[PDB]
Amino acid sequence: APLNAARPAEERAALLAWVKERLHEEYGDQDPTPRRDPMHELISTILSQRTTHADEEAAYQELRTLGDWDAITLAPTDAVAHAIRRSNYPESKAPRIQETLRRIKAAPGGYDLDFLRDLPVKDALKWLTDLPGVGVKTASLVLLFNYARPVFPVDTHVHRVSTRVGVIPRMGEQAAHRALLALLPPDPPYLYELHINFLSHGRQVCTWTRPKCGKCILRERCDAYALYGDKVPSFS
Ligand code: SF4
Ligand SMILES: [Mg+2]
Ligand SMILES: [Mg+2]
Repeated sequence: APLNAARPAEERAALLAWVKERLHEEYGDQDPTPRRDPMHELISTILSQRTTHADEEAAYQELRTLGDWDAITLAPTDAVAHAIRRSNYPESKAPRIQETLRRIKAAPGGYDLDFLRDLPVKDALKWLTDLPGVGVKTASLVLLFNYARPVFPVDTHVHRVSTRVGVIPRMGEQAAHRALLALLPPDPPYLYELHINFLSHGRQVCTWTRPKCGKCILRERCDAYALYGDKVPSFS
């Protein structure tokens, strides 16, 4: 009885489809994601590095007391750094923020990302990942949620559950974006549902340490449980 992670890609694709339907039954349309507008998501992402969620939100709102995006680009960089002093390493984040705001404005439209809607997906991804402090996960999240493009964001919860089950073998988070999207239909609502139900599952059941496999609807087809039973180790 071979592990899932060794099976042909067409079999691991069918497995991920079975996972998708079981997780939909458990969580329906619960949505734990912040669901921000694009500009807010990008800047929050930059602020979030090595920073708690509470610290991130406070730093963002404090940033916005400096004014609209125009004033923030024009503000002295020391003034920005002081505004975001609740987040970690404010001095290094202050200019990544201004850089990104400057590049956004220069693009067609104002402080808007609506031009991305009409670009080829690969090009749209690249434009976003080129932005300072923006990774492939946030780039994918913005494109899927805000502009309904067929890309699939892989956060720590999606990575952990899909690797434990054995949909993919062990690999880095960025490579897992390529690998998991290759197993999925180009269907944005389908991708969104799968993303958020993974989030709910990783938070409530398939946790970082001591997962609750006895309460898990995926148990009978999970590689990690087959290997370790009740003693699945912590994910890394
Ligand atoms: S059986 Fe355990 S390790 Fe496997 S997906 Fe469920 S909670 Fe995670
Ligand atoms: Mg613009
Ligand atoms: Mg980048």
